[PDB]
Amino acid sequence: GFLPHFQHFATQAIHVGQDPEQWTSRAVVPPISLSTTFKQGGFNYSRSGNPTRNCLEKAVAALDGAKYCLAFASGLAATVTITHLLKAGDQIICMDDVYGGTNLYFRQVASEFGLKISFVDCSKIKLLEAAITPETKLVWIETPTNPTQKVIDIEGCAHIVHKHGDIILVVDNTFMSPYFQRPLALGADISMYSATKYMNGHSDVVMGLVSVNCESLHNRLRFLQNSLGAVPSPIDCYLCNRGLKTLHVRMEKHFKNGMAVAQFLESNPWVEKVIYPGLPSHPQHELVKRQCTGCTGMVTFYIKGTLQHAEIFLKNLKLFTLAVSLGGFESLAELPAIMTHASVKNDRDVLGISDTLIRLSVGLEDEEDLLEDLDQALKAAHPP
Amino acid sequence: GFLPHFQHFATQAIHVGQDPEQWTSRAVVPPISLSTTFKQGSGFNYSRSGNPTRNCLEKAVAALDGAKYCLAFASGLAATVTITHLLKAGDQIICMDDVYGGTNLYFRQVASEFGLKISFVDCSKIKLLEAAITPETKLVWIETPTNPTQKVIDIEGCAHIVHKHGDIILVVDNTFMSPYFQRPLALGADISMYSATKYMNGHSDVVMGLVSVNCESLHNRLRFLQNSLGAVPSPIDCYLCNRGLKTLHVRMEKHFKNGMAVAQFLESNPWVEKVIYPGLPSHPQHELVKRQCTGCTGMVTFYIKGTLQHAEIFLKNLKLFTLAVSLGGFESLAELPAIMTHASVLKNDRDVLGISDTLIRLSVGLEDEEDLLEDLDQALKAAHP
Amino acid sequence: GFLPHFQHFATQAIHVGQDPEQWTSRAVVPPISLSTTFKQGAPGSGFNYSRSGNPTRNCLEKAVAALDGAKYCLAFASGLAATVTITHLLKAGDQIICMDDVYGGTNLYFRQVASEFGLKISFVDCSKIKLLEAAITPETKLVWIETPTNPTQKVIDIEGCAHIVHKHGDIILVVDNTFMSPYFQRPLALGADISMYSATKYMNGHSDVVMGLVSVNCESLHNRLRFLQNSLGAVPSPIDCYLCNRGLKTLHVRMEKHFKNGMAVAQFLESNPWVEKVIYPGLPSHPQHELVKRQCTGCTGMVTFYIKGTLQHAEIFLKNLKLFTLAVSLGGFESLAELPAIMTHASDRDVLGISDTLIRLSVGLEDEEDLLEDLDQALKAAHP
Amino acid sequence: GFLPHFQHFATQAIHVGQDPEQWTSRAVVPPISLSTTFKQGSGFNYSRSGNPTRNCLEKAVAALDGAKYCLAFASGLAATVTITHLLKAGDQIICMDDVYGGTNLYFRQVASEFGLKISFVDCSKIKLLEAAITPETKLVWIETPTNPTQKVIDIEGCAHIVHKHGDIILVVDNTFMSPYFQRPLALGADISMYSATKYMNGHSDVVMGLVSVNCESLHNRLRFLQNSLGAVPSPIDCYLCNRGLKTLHVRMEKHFKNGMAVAQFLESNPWVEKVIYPGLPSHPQHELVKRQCTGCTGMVTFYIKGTLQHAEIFLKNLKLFTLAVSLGGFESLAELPAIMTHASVLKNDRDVLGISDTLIRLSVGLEDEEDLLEDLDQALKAAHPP
Ligand SMILES: *[C@H](N[C@@H](CCSC)C(=O)O)c1c(COP(=O)(O)O)cnc(C)c1O
Ligand code: MET
Repeated sequence: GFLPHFQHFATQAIHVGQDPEQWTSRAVVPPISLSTTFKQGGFNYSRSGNPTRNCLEKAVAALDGAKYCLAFASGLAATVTITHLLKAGDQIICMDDVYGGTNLYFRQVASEFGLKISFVDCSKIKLLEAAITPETKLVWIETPTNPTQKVIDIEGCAHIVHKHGDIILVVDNTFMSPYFQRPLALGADISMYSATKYMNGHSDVVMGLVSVNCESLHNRLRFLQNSLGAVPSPIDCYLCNRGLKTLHVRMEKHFKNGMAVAQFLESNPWVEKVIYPGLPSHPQHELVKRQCTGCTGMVTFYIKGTLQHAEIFLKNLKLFTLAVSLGGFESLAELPAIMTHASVKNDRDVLGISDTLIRLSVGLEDEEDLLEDLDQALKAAHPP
Repeated sequence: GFLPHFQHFATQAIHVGQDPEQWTSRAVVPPISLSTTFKQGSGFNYSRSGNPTRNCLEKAVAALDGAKYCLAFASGLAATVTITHLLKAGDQIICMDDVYGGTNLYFRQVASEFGLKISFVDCSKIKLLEAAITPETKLVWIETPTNPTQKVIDIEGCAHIVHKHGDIILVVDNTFMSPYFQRPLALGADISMYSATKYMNGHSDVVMGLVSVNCESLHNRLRFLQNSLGAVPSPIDCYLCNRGLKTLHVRMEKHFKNGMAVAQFLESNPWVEKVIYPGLPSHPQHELVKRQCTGCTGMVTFYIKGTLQHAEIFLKNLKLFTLAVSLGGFESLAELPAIMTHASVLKNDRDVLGISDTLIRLSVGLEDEEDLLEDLDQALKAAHP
Repeated sequence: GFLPHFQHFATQAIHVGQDPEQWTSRAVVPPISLSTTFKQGAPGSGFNYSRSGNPTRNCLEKAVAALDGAKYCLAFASGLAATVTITHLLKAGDQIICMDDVYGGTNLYFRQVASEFGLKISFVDCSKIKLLEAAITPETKLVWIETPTNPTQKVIDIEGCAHIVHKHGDIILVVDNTFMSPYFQRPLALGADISMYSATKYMNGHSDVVMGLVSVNCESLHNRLRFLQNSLGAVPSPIDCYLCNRGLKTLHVRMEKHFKNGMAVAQFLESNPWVEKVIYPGLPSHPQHELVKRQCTGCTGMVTFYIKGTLQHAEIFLKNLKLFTLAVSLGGFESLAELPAIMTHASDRDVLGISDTLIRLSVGLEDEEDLLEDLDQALKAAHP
Repeated sequence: GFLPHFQHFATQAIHVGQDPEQWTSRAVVPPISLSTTFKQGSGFNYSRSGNPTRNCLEKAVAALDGAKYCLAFASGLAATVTITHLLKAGDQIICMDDVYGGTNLYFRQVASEFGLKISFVDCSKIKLLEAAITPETKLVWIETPTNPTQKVIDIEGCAHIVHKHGDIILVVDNTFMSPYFQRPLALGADISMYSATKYMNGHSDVVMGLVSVNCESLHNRLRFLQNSLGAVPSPIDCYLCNRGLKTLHVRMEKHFKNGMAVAQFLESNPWVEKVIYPGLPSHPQHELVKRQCTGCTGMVTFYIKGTLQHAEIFLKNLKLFTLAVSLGGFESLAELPAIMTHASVLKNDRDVLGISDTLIRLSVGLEDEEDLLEDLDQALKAAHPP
């Protein structure tokens, strides 16, 4: 009962921006144009625009259902560039469980330059409307959140935010990818990604992506892409565009493997709790089906016992690799308390990042091998 | 009578950061590590925070600058934006009046929107600079020689004045000279910054910024902002820039020889109004250039005789110089700053700075000297038959 | 009723050769080592020269070997370079038996080049038991077969061929496995001595690497091939090795999609009133369909068919394709179409069945319904 | 008193093949086209047969060789193997007696298995070359200077002798000199061949071969074998090599200056038995070098005094020179050919050629001269303390 799959997604991922008539050679794959500058006697300077990045941006825009897309050197760089749309005296409302890097940037950096940052549980209408002031210019939401996967009603959020006037709604769509969730179709003003994760999907490109429909909002972002210069390499653009060509077949396998991993973990006697949007046990599972076409490979769970049991489990994994990041073809496992949020503690506790919290990025390996790896590692821990 | 060349520069450019013992394979050239993440269970954890190929580049650039530390960024502008994030609302920035257009545009139209106060002053003179310094001043941004009129600033004199007033950061954008010819950190600057897009990489195929620093606390704050703002370069671009660094010494020497020859030809040409080249005795700060530099680059600025259209006729008659923006590559480029690069500086400021309708900026490349002179010769005769 | 899918294929494609412990950084993705040379003889046996061996190529070769069910694999600069290197295993006076309808480049090399250096070349229809064994002489040292053939997709009983060849002693059987990929067919498990690929096609799968691959089990045969890899030097770039190894990580989900799209296209074409004949191994109408099911786990996206009418109708159809792109090569994510008479086999040849109405499709990963519509409207343009 | 430097070399290395008008974007640097195939209707059809980035490189190298055509290959050895496929069973190949070990091994152990007869001749005395030519001779393969003893061959004299015997191809492996210092095609050679892995790319990060030719029929035969045998380079490698070419002139001049200083330091060093450097007056063909070359490279060969023990102590004590094979990069390398790069040459031919236990080959890089001399000084003193 998910939202129907987006039409022409695979076709557009392979063809949009890739027109061979763009090149004198009529190459079916766009060349990698490294050149920093161009003869005048189109393009003038690589930072302002270059063929390989433009092809990628055009492709991503179609996959987001957007008119425009802007590529950046990283997801955080995309976040920083979006925030430069504002001015001193503006207010930002940010979700209380956003990605750690987003939280850190708003709290310790953006707040230094006349921007007021308010962290709100945007799952509650009373708290979001109470936080909106005439100074509110930006609402930053992520869904599902990293790493506890709280889910936000995007269209409900947009309705609340957009009756208050001149407010931009950003959805960090990193966990879902545009194959499973289209925030712009749901009322968001900006669909933002860490392409470092699923979009590229091959664990070899750091990149951010920002898709938009509004004309003035696009021009303001395009100005900051060139003027701040947090631009991606044309080679990274090529590699990310290459990764996009398999996004549909990758994400479907992430869905299949992720669901199987989540169901196996939830029935495992050494697992205390599982958080996976595809499971009926997820508190927002019905909302997930209303606003998504499927689910990703990110599976979050709590192991029974203590930190010692989480450590024994993690150290006995042989296929899941103990590492940060996510969204690649390879399965990863991570303990957020020691690996990402090691500096955070009191905010950990309200957000549930405990000693037994484990986040899995379920990859594309054979399902039976992933389940077996989890099975033997959990038996090694065998907590009470 | 230039400063003696920096000792061991070529040796360090080829070897620093490149130690084969870093790799299990003992590869003589560092591998390109694209991996975004690293197995744990010590060293690296996430590519944006640090990765082998970038760290090798940063170590090499730091040595070339005489620096303890270096940070690589996605572009020169990204390096500028990251440096400016060191400050806070209420701080003042002093910027050189003749600066790269993108630097001027960023400070004037973006940074000023976030509680930062911006003052543009001619930092070649002390009366105007000290009049601009306020208790809120936290950053002084200079370029020398400036882009594009190539005004030269006494770096050590500027640093001494800036460092009397307490906790103020002096950045020298050293893009035009490269660390082979000028070491701002040896002259008292706090930061030596580059658009590595130009000479550092030198091959017109990498957009990148570089920031070298000595102060420990300044490095820790910049390193925090490199990871937290995420304006990081591709590991492949890092490899390509580090590859370009291996020929920086022989490239810059050829830029110097070709640049000097072009400047002398232009200065004796009957169709050239004025030449601005730090290597010529006619440059107003030539003696200062010899005291703070070991040589000069291929950037040649001159004013053509006649009007705006004579400058255009000259530019469109070139057959070896290519009409394009950017600089510092192996290929010779020509450009009219008023309409092409510093078109983002307001017109009133460009007239005060001498960025007129006849000012032309050359990036003299590594081609045969005779071919470059002949291209300039025939193009100038076409503009004035 | 196909062969069961090869176990652990997806897991091995992602993990074999990719061990993070190989690198001091413990990178989860192998770095690209461009270095031509390596420091020797330091205190405390390693690589010495890139052509002889380098980390990125060695990682690729180990991955491909596992995917082929092989002990060893050697990578080359192209599929043809792999073919030429294999032929250098022989000496003047040896005989080569080659299939009468191999890939044109294979045919051209044997006929016009190899025959000039003391090698006797015999072209035999290896689909016939008595024709193959009658051609074998005491001088026969190499039997080269391709299945299915390019482009008419004739299918050869690999195990039957190997059994017949290996009764006669010291003869090498090579199977060019380009059309099927190791995901759908394992010639070494069926008795072949060498499984050879143009990785330019499915193996890389992203139309941006030219490469050959050679997998083998026999120890002496591997040492002889390894000597020729270094001594002839037709080696691939380490960057290309990285790109091909990257493409391997999605081979299973790509090939599964090629199978599903290819089956739908082939089935659609066979019921189309303007198609004379369809040749697709997955269809029951294929003359060796039961044999395909016995020696393969599935089928690829290569669909061969004959259009009704004349050469002009074939041209009108190809001209009207909007999604399929008119170009040579195959095995990429994008759909391609080709008329072998004008494009590849131009320099009768009806004896092999490449007529004016022969069209070869490489069905890509686009949305199935978009591909079927493209074929439908293009076929209606011909014969209106 | 060398030949005058070739006119427009630097200009052409930077501009030939790099015309921005080739690309719709007008990029000043040619894009890297990885695409294996091309949409059909007027140029490319399949990457192995030809692709934009490789074609740009080939045009650039051709101009630098003073040639009409150039063909790029996956390695220097692949270029050698492709050239040899021009022949047929029954043909004879004459090869210089001192060549790169891999060249020697390929002809001796592989090409000889396919009806080709291989003769190793000291072509430095072109009297022995004329005695070796038979009606079956179709290919004469020389290197000058040779790897690693750096014997020098009169290319023009060699070409005159080879070409009066009719239809014989003369190849000069120009790897050690690069086209900046030597143009074999201008001296009568039919083919100028390189391991671009060395000086041409110059950055120790590309394995590649290059083949430049003027003859029309010879080019068509080579172009056919480039496509039909498929030993082609990656378009990315082509881009990297073309990038390296843009500094070839300034690199080679520094190799010349550093190589001369290293060679002079070694020759006056009391612990060095003999130095072989084409730029030194002591080189037996030094005057011939000045008549067919515009300068000299960084390859310096010498014999250390003493025994194998001293050669090992010297090599293990170097701090800047890296003990490794290959050459022509920005970094200085040192190597013992008898055990490392010419261990594949039979021991008997090794002693006859002077590839002994005390023979050391240096690839002098672009580091600061005084640092290079210091490293050699202390390492030689480690083998022979004062
Ligand atoms: C390259 N010779 C190198 C290779 C080292 S192998 C132990 C050396 O150090 O001597 C070379 C070649 C071969 O070209 P490739 O690109 O295939 O390596 C050919 N000709 C000469 C003169 C060489 O030096
Ligand atoms: C530890 S810095 C990188 C964090 C990474 N994006 C993650 O959430 O796993």
